[PDB]
Amino acid sequence: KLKKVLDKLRLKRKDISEAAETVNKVVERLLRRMQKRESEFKGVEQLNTGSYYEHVKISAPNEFDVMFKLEVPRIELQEYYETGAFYLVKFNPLSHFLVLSATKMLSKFRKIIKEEVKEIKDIDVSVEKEKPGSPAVTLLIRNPEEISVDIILALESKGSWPISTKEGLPIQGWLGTKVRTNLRREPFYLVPKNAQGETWRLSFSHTEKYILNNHGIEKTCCESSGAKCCRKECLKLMKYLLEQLKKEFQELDAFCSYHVKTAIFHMWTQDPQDSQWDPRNLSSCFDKLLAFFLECLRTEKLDHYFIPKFNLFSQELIDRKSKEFLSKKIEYERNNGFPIFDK
Amino acid sequence: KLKKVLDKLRLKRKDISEAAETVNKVVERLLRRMQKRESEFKGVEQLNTGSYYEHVKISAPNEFDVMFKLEVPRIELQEYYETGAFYLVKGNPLSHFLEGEVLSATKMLSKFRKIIKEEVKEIKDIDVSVEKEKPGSPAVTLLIRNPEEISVDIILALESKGSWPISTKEGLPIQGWLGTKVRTNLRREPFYLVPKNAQGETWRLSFSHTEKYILNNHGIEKTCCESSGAKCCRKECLKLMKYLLEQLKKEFQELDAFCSYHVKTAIFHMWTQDPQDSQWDPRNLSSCFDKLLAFFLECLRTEKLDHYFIPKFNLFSQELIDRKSKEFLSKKIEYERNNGFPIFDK
DNA sequence: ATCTGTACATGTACAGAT
DNA sequence: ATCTGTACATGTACAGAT
DNA sequence: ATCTGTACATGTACAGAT
DNA sequence: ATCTGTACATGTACAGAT
Ligand SMILES: Nc1ncnc2c1ncn2[C@@H]1O[C@H](COP(=O)(O)O[C@@H]2[C@H](O)[C@@H](COP(=O)(O)OP(=O)(O)OP(=O)(O)O)O[C@H]2n2cnc3c(=O)[nH]cnc32)[C@@H](O)[C@H]1O
Ligand SMILES: Nc1ncnc2c1ncn2[C@@H]1O[C@H](COP(=O)(O)OP(=O)(O)OP(=O)(O)O)[C@@H](O)[C@H]1O
Ligand SMILES: [Mg+2]
Ligand SMILES: [Mg+2]
Ligand SMILES: [Zn+2]
Ligand SMILES: [Zn+2]
Repeated sequence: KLKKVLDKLRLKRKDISEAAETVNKVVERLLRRMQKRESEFKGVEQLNTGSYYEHVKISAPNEFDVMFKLEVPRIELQEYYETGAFYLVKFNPLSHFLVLSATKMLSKFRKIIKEEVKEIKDIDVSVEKEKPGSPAVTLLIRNPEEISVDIILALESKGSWPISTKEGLPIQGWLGTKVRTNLRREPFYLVPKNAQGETWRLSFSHTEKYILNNHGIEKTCCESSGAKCCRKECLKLMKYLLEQLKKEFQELDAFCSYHVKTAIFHMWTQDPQDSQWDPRNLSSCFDKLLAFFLECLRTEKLDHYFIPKFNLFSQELIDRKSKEFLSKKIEYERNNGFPIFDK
Repeated sequence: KLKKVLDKLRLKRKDISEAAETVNKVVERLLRRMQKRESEFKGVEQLNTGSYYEHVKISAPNEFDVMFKLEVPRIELQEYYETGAFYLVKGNPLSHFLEGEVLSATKMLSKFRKIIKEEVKEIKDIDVSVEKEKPGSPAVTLLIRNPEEISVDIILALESKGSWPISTKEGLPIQGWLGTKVRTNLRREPFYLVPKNAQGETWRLSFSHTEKYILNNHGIEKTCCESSGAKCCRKECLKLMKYLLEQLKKEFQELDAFCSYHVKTAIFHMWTQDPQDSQWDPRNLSSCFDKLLAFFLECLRTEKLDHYFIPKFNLFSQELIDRKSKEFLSKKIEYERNNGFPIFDK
């Protein structure tokens, strides 16, 4: 049943092969351009992020997320109000972008990508119209199949993480205190998402990647000499329910996969043992994930896993009407064996 | 009962504090002297190894082990007669130690030793001499009188960043215990060659750095022994075994062939045999220690104790230790085992 | 003026002491 | 139970060198 | 600085065994 | 139906060469 949905959602080895080679062709060429041209983004290094690289992509290999991280010689951050996740960057190449303005830096970035994309004759690839706010430059590829690639510009800072994350990332009873201390020794990132035009947002896409691939309390969880768990299959099922519901109801435009990602990070923290995620219990795991997500909706409360004061379900960001709509549609599919999965 | 031996074995913070103060002064001075003039060992880097940095040093903080490791490219190893553990290494500053292509180990260790002895001669804050050279030892031992006697093994080590030698391919069998990602990463760490002998140009593989990692990341659960996880008795068992051997080794010179590396190796195998943290519950410390003794006894009797990292190397082979010596320790361990461990009260 | 090997500065797991 | 010294990892400053 | 080579993780695909 | 074993595929860390 739920197994059979997971069979349907599984990407195909050939589809992975074909899509990956076209995306890699494009992304390498853009990344060359930022380097072997004396631009403000020389030094930018590639970091792959998102569900395709976390092995939780469903249905088709048709969406890829790539960070072009750029190391910045220190530091000065100022928190935008007390939102937790938005910051003004203050303090050379980047002199053309002044306070370091996200909009002006993104526009140059965007302008380089668009130029280099006009110079692609090998692949059918366009630049999607800019979505205000959003930190991404989105490529639309078409080797028959439609594939979209998000090129995310990011700042890399090696200093300690901002104070708003001090109580974040609570993996101590799950992944433990050494894993946490080491993760927090990694750099943190800032992306040019706005709010207004000078604000950057914290990104922890590199930390979420590690956690998805290091998700057990036992070191052998999901390894060739360990037990398989069903944590990723539960994420996929929950991502699938929201994709089907969003595709049908335009009332759900304000929800996104990151809401599902954040909720299941919390669930994993509350149920740390690998046995609470035994494959033979895929049903009650998916069901307890649903119950948790409904508790989040009912209480209009879903805190950023790394930034606890930042409520992703705050009234300011999603209306109570949108949440009660989602809770009714979800409770429905739940109590009727998920008809939506058969579409 | 066994909880009380461990209390006796526990180090005292005051002793730790005074001992580490002097040791760090001396070591830092030797390391800085290695970085000066036209010194061949310039670039050498420091790596603290051994039981003190693993937190399984027992009774007193009176024996420290430090590698002075030196990176070298080129590599070109040649295994010494299928033994698994011993190798030949084939304006370069190490030029003075070549014997045509081949890096002589005793030549390097002499020049290393001459430098340490000179630096100890100029030390006047601390009472420290250099111990007479021991055959079959890559160390330059310092004896410090801190009033208290404290020895320091300065181990000279070559560092190589290439893949580990073929003889370790089937070694380090942690896949069911610490798992395969940890194994892959560990084997991406460099490996080390110390000048232990066999003749003056043979080096021995060293994995002190890997053993130090394993000692401090020893559980199947990532939270083993952490402040939000369960305590285990894996290190408490190793301590008790170190102590049984130490007590016995200082009464019976029938046991000079045996060393604490033997008990360290047997227990890496026990930790592989019994991966789960539940097989090392603190409340089953008697039975845990007991199975470890059973295991060590079988190794003595079958004379077989494979190097944890180099499987074809048998530390209990007949060419290394007599049947005589192994049977003598089998009786003495069996005796302690079945009479309440009277040696613990000495 | 800039560069850099060295050593300070920061943070925290570990485990002994209270 | 909390307090606390040592070890160790990684970031950063700077006297002396270029 | 840039790039290739190497190893093995995480996947998919499928047949023979259970 | 599920487990095991082998082939097949891409992603990623980093040593060594240039
Ligand atoms: N912080 C970020 N780090 C890296 N990439 C980011 C980040 N924030 C945004 N992006 C990328 O920009 C596009 C638009 O961003 P929005 O913030 O406007 O909306 C996000 C998006 O609509 C959705 C999920 O996107 P994603 O592709 O990352 O999903 P996935 O995990 O790879 O799985 P699937 O593709 O299979 O669904 O969630 C929104 N969102 C809100 N906050 C965050 C966040 O903190 N991190 C990531 N996404 C967030 C996006 O397409 C995104 O790629
Ligand atoms: N025979 C050996 N073969 C391989 N490695 C060895 C051998 N003897 C010692 N070593 C390595 O050198 C380290 C130091 O050895 P040493 O004899 O000081 O033991 P230890 O583990 O430090 O314990 P203790 O000092 O309490 O006896 C060991 O931890 C091990 O990594
Ligand atoms: Mg995505
Ligand atoms: Mg020692
Ligand atoms: Zn798992
Ligand atoms: Zn433990």
